[PDB]
Amino acid sequence: TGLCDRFRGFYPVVIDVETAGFNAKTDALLEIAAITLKMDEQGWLMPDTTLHFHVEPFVGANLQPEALAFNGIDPNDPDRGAVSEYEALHEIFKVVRKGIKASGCNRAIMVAHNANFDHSFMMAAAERASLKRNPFHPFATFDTAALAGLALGQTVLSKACQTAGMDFDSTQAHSALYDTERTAVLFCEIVNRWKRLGGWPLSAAEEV
Amino acid sequence: TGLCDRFRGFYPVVIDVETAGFNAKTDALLEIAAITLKMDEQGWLMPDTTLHFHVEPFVGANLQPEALAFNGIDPNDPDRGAVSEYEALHEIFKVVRKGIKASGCNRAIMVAHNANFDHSFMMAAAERASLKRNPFHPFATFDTAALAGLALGQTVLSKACQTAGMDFDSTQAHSALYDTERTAVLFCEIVNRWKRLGGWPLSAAEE
Ligand SMILES: [Co+2]
Ligand SMILES: [Mg+2]
Ligand SMILES: [Mg+2]
Repeated sequence: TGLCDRFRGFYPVVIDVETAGFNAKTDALLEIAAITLKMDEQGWLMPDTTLHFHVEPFVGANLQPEALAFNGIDPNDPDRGAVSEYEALHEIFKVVRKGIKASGCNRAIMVAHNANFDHSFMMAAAERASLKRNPFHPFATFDTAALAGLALGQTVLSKACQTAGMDFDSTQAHSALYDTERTAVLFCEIVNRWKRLGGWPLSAAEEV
Repeated sequence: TGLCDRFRGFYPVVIDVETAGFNAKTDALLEIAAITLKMDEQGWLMPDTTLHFHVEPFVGANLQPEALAFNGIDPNDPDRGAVSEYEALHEIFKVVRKGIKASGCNRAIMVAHNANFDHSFMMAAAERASLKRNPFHPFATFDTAALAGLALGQTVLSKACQTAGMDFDSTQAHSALYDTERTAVLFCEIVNRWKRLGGWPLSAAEE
């Protein structure tokens, strides 16, 4: 049916984040990717709009060396094409509000791998940027680590995609955009496979 | 069909908490329940061991009157048979570790509704109590809100249970033990139906 019927009004948005640490309050946000979803007329789920940004560290932001050493990001590189947290989120929020309205959903829910990590950073940044009318649910998320745990028996993203028959280039694992895309395809695959096997809608199982 | 094979070695333990606020760092833990799971020979999932505790507020803990008014808990009632965070968690960890070894798993993962909330409160209590060798994964969880969203198109615990054909008594919604048992049955129902519809194991579909 309609996307608005699938998750009780929740407009699922796949989000990934790269950072300069583990602490959403103190550490900088360096990258964020966003992929909205849409359902065709037969009720199949698929990626809709894709956004991605290199993000400037907020003034007073801490930068953990090990974080940089891990994700390989150097915030001081002038060729980053980085934008402010406000600019990135404002563009993502705009697209999301559009989708919510167009789809007849009541609000957005973040889809992410170990979602709380990405949720905490995005929400913190939005707060720093004084963003109004944050379309996202304040604490609800769709953790694909848990979903993949159920659907595929794997909780690590790369193994989940592999087990799902998807490609995964560890070469791009530190890229917010790449992770977001793989996670969007993964999530869509998990949901669609549920419908395919007659798990959805709930009346399908008996109508045979 | 082994539990240790179902979630790449993760030992799913259902957990629910009742609190005196929204902040895990500052607010008191008041209730905690724990339900380990087990798989039969055919690989069906079901509740195993059940634990439940009323918890003493750690000394120096804040207590939001809004929270107390909501959950109906009176931490000052001497008849609530409370125990320290150490007592409670130490007992759960003991039971959990035994389950992990007996099932051949390697680590425990918390199963909770909006799991981050309970995870953060349990982990914070564990730190306050200086518990050693916490068997739970430090950030991974199985949020039943998201799983029910997938399996049942519902994210609210009560509505998710109803949609799944389970009973839900609002009268008991403020009890950690009750929420934990309902959530455990929900999680099992979700895992079991995925298997029964041919979703698991992965090879089943082509058989
Ligand atoms: Co660059
Ligand atoms: Mg990530
Ligand atoms: Mg709860």
